[PDB]
Amino acid sequence: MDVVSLDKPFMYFEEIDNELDYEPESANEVAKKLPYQGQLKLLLGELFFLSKLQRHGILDGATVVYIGSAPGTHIRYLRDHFYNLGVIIKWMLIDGRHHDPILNGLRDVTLVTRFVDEEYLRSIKKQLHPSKIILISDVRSPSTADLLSNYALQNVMISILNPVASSLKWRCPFPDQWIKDFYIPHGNKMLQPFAPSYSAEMRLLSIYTGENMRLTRVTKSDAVNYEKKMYYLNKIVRNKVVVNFDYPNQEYDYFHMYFMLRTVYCNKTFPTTKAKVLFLQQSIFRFLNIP
Amino acid sequence: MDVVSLDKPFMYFEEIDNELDYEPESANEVAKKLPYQGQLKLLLGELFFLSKLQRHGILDGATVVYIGSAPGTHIRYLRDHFYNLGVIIKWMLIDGRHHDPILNGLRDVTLVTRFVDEEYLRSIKKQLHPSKIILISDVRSPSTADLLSNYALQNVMISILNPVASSLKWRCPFPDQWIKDFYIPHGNKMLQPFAPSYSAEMRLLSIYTGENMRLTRVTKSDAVNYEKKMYYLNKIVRNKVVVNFDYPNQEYDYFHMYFMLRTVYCNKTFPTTKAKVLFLQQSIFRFLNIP
Ligand SMILES: Nc1ncnc2c1ncn2[C@@H]1O[C@H](CSCC[C@H](N)C(=O)O)[C@@H](O)[C@H]1O
Ligand SMILES: Nc1ncnc2c1ncn2[C@@H]1O[C@H](CSCC[C@H](N)C(=O)O)[C@@H](O)[C@H]1O
Repeated sequence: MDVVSLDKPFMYFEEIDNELDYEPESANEVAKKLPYQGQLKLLLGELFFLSKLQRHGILDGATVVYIGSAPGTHIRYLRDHFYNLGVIIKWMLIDGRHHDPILNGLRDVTLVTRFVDEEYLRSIKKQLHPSKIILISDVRSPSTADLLSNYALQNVMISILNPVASSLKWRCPFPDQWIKDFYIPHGNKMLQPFAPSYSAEMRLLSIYTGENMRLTRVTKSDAVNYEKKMYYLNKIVRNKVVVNFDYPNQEYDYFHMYFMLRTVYCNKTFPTTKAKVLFLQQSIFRFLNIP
Repeated sequence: MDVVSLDKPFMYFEEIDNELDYEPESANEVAKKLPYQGQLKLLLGELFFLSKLQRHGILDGATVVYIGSAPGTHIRYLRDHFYNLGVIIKWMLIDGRHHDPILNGLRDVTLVTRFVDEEYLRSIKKQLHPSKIILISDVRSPSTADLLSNYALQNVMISILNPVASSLKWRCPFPDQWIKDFYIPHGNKMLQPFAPSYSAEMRLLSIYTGENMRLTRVTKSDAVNYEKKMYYLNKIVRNKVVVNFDYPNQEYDYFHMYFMLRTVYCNKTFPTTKAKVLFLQQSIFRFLNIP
């Protein structure tokens, strides 16, 4: 067995303290080991992001504009969690595909079947006015050309919507498929437990202060670094059994999930963080029908 | 006579401490009172900007890419000034129009007759590599649509060229002709002595640290402020005779010119700042054939 003792898991990209040469054969390896693993991946990251905003007092009264939301099964859980905590939020889910019917019939949630373009972004901005907007983007085109186009759309979402905070999908294109350097918004590069086995995708979390928008350039050399750090995390780290983690499941991803879930607020009072987490995880797995 | 005592002139937009309702009749007022006033306006601002970079140690060894440089008569003075100070700089002047023949025959200055597009920007970036670039932009299309397009080109100049510093033309569109909010790079809004009588144009000066690029949003309310502050400066301030300014010409623009020129480095040693400034001004006026 692949055992180890860890104090904490890597929460952000910057924390990854080692790298490995990406082995292209890894793309043939089993990408997922849990049913509905993708909805779980999204649910944990968005619960993490939103709980943070609540902590900063910027969630209540906001309209959450989620682009690339369909099917959105896991979003039903997110909505219920904050709704039951008393937080007042309007959800606007936009995708060209249809949403899971469990999302219908909620006065606080608007479903839109539209592929967004800059022009459409302008109209919903005028229509949302004057509510404070929190943007969550998970749009999908993929080629380096596809990626760049997605990142270009995400930056236009921020400039037109002018959100108070944002969570953006972020996967650096492969250095060997580099087209040109580009800019992404400045934010925390949140690592994702239950991401596919060899995925180099993270979520870019930003909170907007003042009327400024800080961007950061991404070069091919950055692309090489992303690839090696993420490869090391996926191949080595995520395959560890954290033996000093006293929890029903000790695999790295559960240890990592524990640290995100410990930041989530509940109405129920627990004697320990472990009890709250086991509770939230049990709850999340039951909702998603994950054994 | 319109007299006053001033400690210093307004050097930056932010310093303007008063406003006035813009009177559209001002557009019919004499815009210039000096021959070649526009070359003088540009020369002082660029001497100011470049001397700053020299002071920060980022001028020497840089390639200055000036887009919208033609005719560029005043640029001959700038080039000579730094060349004679021993600073090593390459100049690359690009415009679709032709440059003043006084700019030919200098091994350190390359003249290009081309209207720049993003694609062309990419090629010169690859060709300049690996020199450090200092961008100066004075491109001209004007409608609010024209302005926006110019500002859009200027931001693309920064992302492709990735300069260590930049001076960009900046005039906020009129609030009553607003089209949409947009972003300009963050920088100092340098005020311009000898700008046309009622011009609201300033120069945006930025120095790029790290791999970050900070932008700032400009809204219609900002547009109203720009208009009123600049109108107050033009109508009231620039029409003052600074009587406590012991200098051959006491008009505000000369008082303002004095503060920019006092920051310029010379080989010659002077007993006072006043002597250096009178010298630089005499020199500048003789070069431009201004009486
Ligand atoms: N321009 C656009 N506007 C809206 N959705 C878009 C888009 N282009 C792509 N997308 C959407 O991006 C999605 C990526 S998969 C997203 C899954 C979703 N985040 C979840 O909660 O289940 C697809 O459903 C796709 O239609
Ligand atoms: N795409 C582009 N590339 C190059 N120059 C451009 C441009 N579009 C406009 N311009 C130029 O912008 C200039 C504005 S007037 C500039 C005067 C100049 N700064 C001086 O030193 O004298 C014009 O000469 C015009 O041709």
